[PDB]
Amino acid sequence: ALWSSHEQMLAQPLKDSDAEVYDIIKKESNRQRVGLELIASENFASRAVLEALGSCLNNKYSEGYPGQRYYGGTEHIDELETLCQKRALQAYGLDPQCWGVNVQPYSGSPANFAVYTALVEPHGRIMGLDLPDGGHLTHGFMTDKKKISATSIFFESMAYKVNPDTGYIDYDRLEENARLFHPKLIIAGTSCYSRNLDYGRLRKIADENGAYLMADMAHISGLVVAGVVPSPFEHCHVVTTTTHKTLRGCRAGMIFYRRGVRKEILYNLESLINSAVFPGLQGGPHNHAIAGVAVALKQAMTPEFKEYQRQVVANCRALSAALVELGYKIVTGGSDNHLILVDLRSKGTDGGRAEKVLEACSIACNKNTCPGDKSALRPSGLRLGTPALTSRGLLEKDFQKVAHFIHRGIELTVQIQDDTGPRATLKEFKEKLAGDEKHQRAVRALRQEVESFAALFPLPGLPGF
Amino acid sequence: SHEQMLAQPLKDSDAEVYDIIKKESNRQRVGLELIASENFASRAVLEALGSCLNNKYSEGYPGQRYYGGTEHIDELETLCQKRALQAYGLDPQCWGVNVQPYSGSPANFAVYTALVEPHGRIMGLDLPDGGHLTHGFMTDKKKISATSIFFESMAYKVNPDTGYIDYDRLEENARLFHPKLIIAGTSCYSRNLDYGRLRKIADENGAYLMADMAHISGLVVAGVVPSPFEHCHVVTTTTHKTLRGCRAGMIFYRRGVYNLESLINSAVFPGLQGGPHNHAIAGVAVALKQAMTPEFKEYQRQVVANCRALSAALVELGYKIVTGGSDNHLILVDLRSKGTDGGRAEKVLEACSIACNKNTCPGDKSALRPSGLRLGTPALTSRGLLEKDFQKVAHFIHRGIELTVQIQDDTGPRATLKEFKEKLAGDEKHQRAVRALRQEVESFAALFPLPGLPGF
Amino acid sequence: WSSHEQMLAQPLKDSDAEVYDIIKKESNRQRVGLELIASENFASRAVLEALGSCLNNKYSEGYPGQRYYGGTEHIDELETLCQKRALQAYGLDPQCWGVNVQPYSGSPANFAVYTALVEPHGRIMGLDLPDGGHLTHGFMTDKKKISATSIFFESMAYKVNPDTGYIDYDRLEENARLFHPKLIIAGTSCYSRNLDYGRLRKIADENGAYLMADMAHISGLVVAGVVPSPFEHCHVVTTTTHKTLRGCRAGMIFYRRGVRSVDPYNLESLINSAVFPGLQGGPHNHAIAGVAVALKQAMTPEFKEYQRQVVANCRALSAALVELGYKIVTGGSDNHLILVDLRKGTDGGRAEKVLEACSIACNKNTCPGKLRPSGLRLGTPALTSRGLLEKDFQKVAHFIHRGIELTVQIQDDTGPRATLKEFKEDEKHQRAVRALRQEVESFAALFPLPGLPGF
Amino acid sequence: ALWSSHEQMLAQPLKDSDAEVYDIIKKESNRQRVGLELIASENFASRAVLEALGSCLNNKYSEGYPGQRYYGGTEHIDELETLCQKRALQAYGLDPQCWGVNVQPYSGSPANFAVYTALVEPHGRIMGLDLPDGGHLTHGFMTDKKKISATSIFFESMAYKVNPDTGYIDYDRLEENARLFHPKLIIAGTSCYSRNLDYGRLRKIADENGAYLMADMAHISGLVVAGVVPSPFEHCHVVTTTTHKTLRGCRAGMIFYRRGVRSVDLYNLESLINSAVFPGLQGGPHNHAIAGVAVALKQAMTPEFKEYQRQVVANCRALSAALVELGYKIVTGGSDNHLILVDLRSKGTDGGRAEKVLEACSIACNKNTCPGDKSALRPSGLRLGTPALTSRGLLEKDFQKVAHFIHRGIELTVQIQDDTGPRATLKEFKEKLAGDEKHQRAVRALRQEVESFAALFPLPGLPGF
Ligand SMILES: Nc1nc2c(c(=O)[nH]1)N(C=O)[C@@H](CNc1ccc(C(=O)N[C@@H](CCC(=O)N[C@@H](CCC(=O)N[C@@H](CCC(=O)O)C(=O)O)C(=O)O)C(=O)O)cc1)CN2
Ligand SMILES: Nc1nc2c(c(=O)[nH]1)N(C=O)[C@@H](CNc1ccc(C(=O)N[C@@H](CCC(=O)N[C@@H](CCC(=O)N[C@@H](CCC(=O)O)C(=O)O)C(=O)O)C(=O)O)cc1)CN2
Ligand SMILES: *[C@H](NCC(=O)O)c1c(COP(=O)(O)O)cnc(C)c1O
Ligand SMILES: *Cc1c(COP(=O)(O)O)cnc(C)c1O
Ligand SMILES: *Cc1c(COP(=O)(O)O)cnc(C)c1O
Repeated sequence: ALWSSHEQMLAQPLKDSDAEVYDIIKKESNRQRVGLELIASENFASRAVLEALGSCLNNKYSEGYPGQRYYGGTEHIDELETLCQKRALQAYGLDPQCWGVNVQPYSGSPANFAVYTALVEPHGRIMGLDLPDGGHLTHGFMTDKKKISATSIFFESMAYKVNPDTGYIDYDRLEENARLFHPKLIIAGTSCYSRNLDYGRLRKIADENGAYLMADMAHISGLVVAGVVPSPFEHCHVVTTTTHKTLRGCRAGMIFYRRGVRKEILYNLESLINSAVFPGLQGGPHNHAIAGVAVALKQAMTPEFKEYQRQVVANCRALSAALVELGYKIVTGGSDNHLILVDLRSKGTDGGRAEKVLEACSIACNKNTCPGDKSALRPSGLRLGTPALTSRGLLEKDFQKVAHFIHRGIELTVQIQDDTGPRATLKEFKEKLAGDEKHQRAVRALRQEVESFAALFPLPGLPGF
Repeated sequence: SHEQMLAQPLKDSDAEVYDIIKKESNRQRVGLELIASENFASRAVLEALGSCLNNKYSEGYPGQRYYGGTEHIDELETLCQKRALQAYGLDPQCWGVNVQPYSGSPANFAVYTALVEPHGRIMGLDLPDGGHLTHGFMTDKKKISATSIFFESMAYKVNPDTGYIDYDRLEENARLFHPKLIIAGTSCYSRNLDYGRLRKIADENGAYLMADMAHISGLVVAGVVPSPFEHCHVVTTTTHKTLRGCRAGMIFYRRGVYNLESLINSAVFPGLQGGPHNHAIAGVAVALKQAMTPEFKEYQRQVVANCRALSAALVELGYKIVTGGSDNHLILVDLRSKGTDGGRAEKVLEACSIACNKNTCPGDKSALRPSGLRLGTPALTSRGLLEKDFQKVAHFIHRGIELTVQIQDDTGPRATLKEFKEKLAGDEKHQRAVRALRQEVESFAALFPLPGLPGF
Repeated sequence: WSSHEQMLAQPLKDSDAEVYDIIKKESNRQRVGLELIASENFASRAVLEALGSCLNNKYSEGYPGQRYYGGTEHIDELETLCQKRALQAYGLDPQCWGVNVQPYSGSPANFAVYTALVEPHGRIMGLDLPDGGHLTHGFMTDKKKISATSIFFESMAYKVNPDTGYIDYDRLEENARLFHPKLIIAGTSCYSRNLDYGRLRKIADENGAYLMADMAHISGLVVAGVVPSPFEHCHVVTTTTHKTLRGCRAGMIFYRRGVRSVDPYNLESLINSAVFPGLQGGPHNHAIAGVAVALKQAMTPEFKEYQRQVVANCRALSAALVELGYKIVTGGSDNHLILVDLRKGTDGGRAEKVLEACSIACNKNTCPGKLRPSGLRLGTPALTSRGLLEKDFQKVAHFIHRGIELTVQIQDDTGPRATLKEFKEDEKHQRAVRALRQEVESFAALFPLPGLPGF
Repeated sequence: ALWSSHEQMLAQPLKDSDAEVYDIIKKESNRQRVGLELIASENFASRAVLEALGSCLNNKYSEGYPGQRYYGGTEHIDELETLCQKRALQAYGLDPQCWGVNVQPYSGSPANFAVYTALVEPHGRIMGLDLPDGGHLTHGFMTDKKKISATSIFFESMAYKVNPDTGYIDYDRLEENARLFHPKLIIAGTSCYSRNLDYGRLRKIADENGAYLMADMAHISGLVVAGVVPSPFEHCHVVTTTTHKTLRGCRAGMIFYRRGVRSVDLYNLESLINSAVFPGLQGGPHNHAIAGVAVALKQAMTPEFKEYQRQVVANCRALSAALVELGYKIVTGGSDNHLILVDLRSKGTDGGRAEKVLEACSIACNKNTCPGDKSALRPSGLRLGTPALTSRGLLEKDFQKVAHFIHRGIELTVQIQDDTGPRATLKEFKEKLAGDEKHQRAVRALRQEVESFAALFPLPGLPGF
């Protein structure tokens, strides 16, 4: 009686099949185009990458690995996953006899948890940079009464902090505490840290306690491939990372691991990690995303990419320099990478407040706590990254105009705080910011300008989509 | 290097990947895709996956985000939840839903974390009886599944003489094990589950009754099988398979009197996941809207019609169908009913371009000799195949099996089936037959449309 | 203040009149009563004499040959001697069996074995409590875990057929395939029958699990060969040193030595390491001494006859209550005890209280499926150590019988909403309680009370 | 067998029922009489106590508690357990409105484990003084590859150390680490520490992390009752202890706990601790031992006992002073209690060697590492306690002659180490002490004068057995 319209329902372009969702995608693209994206974890994926996501690769189930699958008809997915692993090892200049890699993790958090499952039995001890000091949830997060992060729930985690007076990680206190905590694995990775990680030192600390040194290069993965920051692959046993962010691919994760001699006493990391990801934690691999990651890896090895990362770091340096010239304090004085933590205290306000004033001006960036911050209830900083805007073509001069936009945003934030009063609440702040001509007026002007400037730049991706 | 490759198309930026995708699209077109868990996503859905939604981080939930600029992602995730609850005819005052799970397995593990603390006891169908890894799975050594590592799982089996679940033995064993949660869901079970009974057993032990409708999610939306939302406290599911969307998962939960919402939500984040995959959420949304169309409803009826026809055909051809038949989209064929196993069959059928996988089957020689083949109809039905067509498919599979009992008898009974794969290889005689059959199968499958983008 | 040396020497009778009276009042209580609690016995004078030796003063952490303190020469003779006698008493070969005699009690011994062979969260399988299992074999509810074995380990129980009172070895065999136990327990606290160790062994091997026997209740029966030995099939056998072995309170852990499935057993190191530096501290040498003394007495002919008599009495008692129309689970017993199903129209919950008021000691048992104990467990070791024979145990059966008539009596006068109420016996009852108590105590005083004089 | 032989076997005095054993006992008593017992954990139980152990109380099964038993006929055991709890709460000057106590623990280690089980679920975090610094196994013990103490096996333990330069506990580092470890319970108790514990400071640290402060007064329990050292019952939520050692009772343990309002409202320790001991971990109580503990408690409240404890501390002060006058170094310079940790390094040897030379001279005492000691194997010190010998009546003068005996012991230990050859060690040392004349003749001489003097003092007990 039917089955006639059915064929086309599964054939029409998104625009007609569902106007609502399509309308949402179009307003998102406009939003991304006129705004100044400064969130350190954001970037814009190339057309080639996005083009792969929508392929028929979405349809195939390939549980297992090349050579050892559970389904039939994986010949092409096998070339794909294999090809992707080749490029992944290549992109980071790794030798196949000394390194192996898994490309099925669904995202960044899944990769980390998989490595914990494979090498750290349940309740095994894990050590990672404390959250308020730039750490990531997946590195463990708990309070004096509740285990929040799943890494803290299924395992025993204890954090190491950074020196409150330098913003640097306290390798000395980590070394000492590792002897009392007996970690099975130590994490070398940050989410809001503007400096390089002393992997060499961390490696010795691990070896002293027989622990594994796992690096989480999610934020600097792209910087590493381009050689603008030391590689973690020269000290760590395992390296996990997201494939988006500075690597500029689609969302997914990878787990790199050592192979060979640690021929007396060998690395049995491959078997574990692989079994952990499957049949351990994941099910069918998302081949379409694996393709996207593959495409990204190939672009990542081009000189244009190395060029891009070069510029990403230069821009952070210009931004970092301009805000300083304007009197803003930068945690640890500056950066070695794509981001910087601005301690808004030097201006008499917090990132909790600036977060809002700036967002209303189409300048995206998120609040974050600086060393010593009394409460996470009122974070003294703002994290700023350059990958996104640099993928847009902005150069040093441009980022200097950005620093000024951000600056004005902070002044309004302070101007408004003058009214609310010191003891004023955060709810009261948004209230006063939301209901006041003097302010709303300024917000209309700033926003206008910020957007005007953004509109002057291209926006990578499926054309206006 | 003032070059901007951020725009050059895939066909130019990466010919290698481009080829693999082209070769995969042709492979999918000329083959008879019978794997029960596969389907072909619509073009609209795939289109969404490549949108700019890929670029936004929106950790948390609408109303409660950690980032700024989520106005549109909020409208999306919210829209998706509306459609999810709608598709299954659920009342928002009684049901809530989380649409951030990255896949099917992540969704289950999230529910376990939220409702079953570590080491909590879970009960699910034993895998060899059609259960899924994520429902727990272990041995006398390295527990394969993570659900079996961070939790204490004990399985319930199906009657070996009927292929049916032994709800009686589960009821008794639940009194000794004290499960905190019981799973109602299958990966290879041709029948409807007695949710009502499973509900009565959960309550008897204060346990939660979690349904995993991943395999019949599409069947359920179109009302071709009873709904699990009628008895269960929680229902999780993939968004692909019979729902025909992109890969992702969802978690439905009860609201009223009951704080499953808080836990589940906190479990997915900041518990187990990070940034939501908005582009995939969009894809699931698009699929949900198509799932509520009449065209979808008929498609599902057809999917089930085809399964019966196929089942019937293989039966008329003397093949053993576990429990005699099916109420859904799949059937477990008991090999050995022709004198062979799905272990080798999967390999030859595969060489003939007929895709389907072997399956543990009730007890059998577990992993050593899967006395069965699982066959599903969603994928081919999305292609338009009707009963008559599936009748011809049954014959193609049949011939595949005859060519299997063949190479087997021609293979030493010591069965170095780890070379059988090699005896299929090179041996021009079998490779000859493989081609003869493969030819006919591809000619026949090309007669039907391949959903998705163009020849991409 | 200018003394103290006086105090250290003064007899307890002077130093503590309160405790002394308690001891005397407890000794008289034990003398005039009919002790039927299956887990109770009367230690000999020799044993009790050892408990008060100077052995109480030495710390000897570790083992003979490998101590952490100095001056253990004599404690080393002791522990070693005790181990020799322990293996001997059960006719075991040192090349095949080894033993650890430091466990503080029965429950500590089991927990030590679990810790040594079953890492945390390891699965253990044991007889369900209501079916005669012991707490230490795991015990939990739909809601919470009551036993530590159930808290630091994942336990699943196996039940006894509700229609026969017999263990369902079939359902255990099947369930063991789904649960994957790392260790299965062969032992009971209230089961009148012999366990099928051979079958239990065939089931452990099928799952690669260990077969641990808990012979606490029949330890004495085993030494005298009045019941099959668990050392014929089990990898490990734990046990109390009191109960039917008639020693002081303490536990032991026997283990296999040699090769399990060699083809070109290290239970010793593990268990030993588990007891120390694992779970315990300083051994209780004075108690080890008391266990040694009891083991030597356990190998005498006088002990063997005693055990035969213990079983003879149980049969007689069982038979008598049967002829009295009482329900004995599984119809009878192969050992020292029997589970009486008070159905007579009452329960062991209230029975225990009245019989207790009549000076007939025995506790309520959790018969096969209700906080509402349905039966009464009765043991003969204690009274038999007193010299009672069949004829005497026949008169005991009647004393108990009358006790039940006075019980099943107040239950009609009761609520039926019993509870703290029923714990009221009015004089119409107190008078009877006294009439029966007299008759019991007078008969009870016809027999010798082993051990040191109650004064 | 004639039931008269059976009835008599159960009636014969030990001397006749078992010769081997009765003979062992007799040789042990002789040994204890002629030797100088200096091991800090050793003491001599009174006759009254031992007399209680052998009572018929051995026979009764009384699972549960007074008022709520599982067996019938506990009338007298109920007076006993109740009586014992009254005295336990009394001896320490505790008010029943604020404190309760369980007297069924079989020993010291069982009491601690019971408290962990009741208040700290499995894998809960526990913090205790590191073993090498004077901690006890039950407070947790593990290495960088294996959990040894059961406390470390069924729970997550992390230790807090003492300052290597003072021998004092580092309350500052504990405070800091507690914030990263999030302990659920902190242990205030030592096995080899000559100083008082800052319970008030530890209590604040617990409260800062919502943790319970558990004190383990096994070593100073008797000192506390007599008030010669501050009481732990002033700051701790729970106090566990052995009943032997300085309390001079039979082997057993007790668990004291708070009752009433913690600050909430209230304290919920009673139900848990009691449920943990049973049906949790233990079975039938050892009533005969509970009686012994009761008798000891009554003696513990006499003025003779308080007199004894003062003398115990006075003797440690004389002994400590004498060894110092002879040039021996005492960790932390001295002691506030019954023991002292001598750092044999000042003489060029170790407690591993002195342990043996001194034991062969009938002078009992055990080796023990001193702060900083280069990873055990060769522990620098010797622990020395005075309870045992003081219960024997030794006074200041006497303990000065002991110091001299010990001194000579060390010289021999070094005279032979002179033949040793610095590098040649361990198994070789003993081979020389027990293999060449001059020394043996030296040992025979010393030993003799040691035993003679020892035979000049009484020996608490059954007057011979
Ligand atoms: N009912 C049902 N069907 C389903 C699923 C499901 O969850 N349930 N799946 C989900 O949606 C897919 C299958 N997924 C599975 C993935 C892993 C394991 C598993 O048992 N894992 C172990 C042991 C297997 C094992 O090692 N196998 C044998 C033979 C080797 C092997 O690969 N065997 C093949 C061929 C079988 C044969 O002919 O021997 C096999 O399929 O088992 C061994 O001892 O080494 C592992 O090591 O990964 C099982 C099923 C498809 N069909
Ligand atoms: N087969 C057998 N017989 C044996 C033993 C054995 O191990 N096995 N024993 C060894 O050699 C002795 C008995 N020892 C026992 C010790 C504890 C429990 C027990 O069930 N444990 C807890 C449960 C509490 C419990 O879970 N509480 C519930 C209510 C259940 C319950 O029974 N309620 C009341 C009792 C009824 C009443 O008076 O109201 C209660 O206060 O516990 C809760 O509300 O939290 C207890 O305290 O009774 C049973 C027997 C003698 N006979
Ligand atoms: C006992 N002493 C050990 C020592 O160092 O000499 C002890 C105990 C254990 O008691 P036990 O009867 O179980 O052997 C527990 N806790 C402490 C602090 C000490 O000191
Ligand atoms: C396929 C399936 C899953 C898991 O799906 P993935 O996204 O591949 O993890 C979960 N449950 C059931 C019942 C399934 O059939
Ligand atoms: C009595 C008994 C125990 C425990 O003995 P306790 O010394 O009181 O802890 C253990 N197991 C069984 C089978 C028992 O009968």
